[PDB]
Amino acid sequence: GSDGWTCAGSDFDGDQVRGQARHWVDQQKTKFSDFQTHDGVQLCHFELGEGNQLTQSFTGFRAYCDEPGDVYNVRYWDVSSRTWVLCTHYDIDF
Repeated sequence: GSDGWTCAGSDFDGDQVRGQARHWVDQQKTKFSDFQTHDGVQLCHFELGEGNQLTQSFTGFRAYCDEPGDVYNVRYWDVSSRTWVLCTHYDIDF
């Protein structure tokens, strides 16, 4: 199995996103977001780098975690709409 997110034209590998998340949670340096899960839990985000790259700077992509640290969703910044748009999670089973 493999998984990931598709953000309009950009692909992110699930394990790579989760690796970044593990780091920022461990660091206690996720950031308060304006978004919540479907269950009402407040999400914190980090700036999502390409590959395994770790960054605190805007990339146009954010991943969102709950307090236990799990990645819930990924968004991309849409310049035309001036909003953070949900990316689509995909799961591939072989």
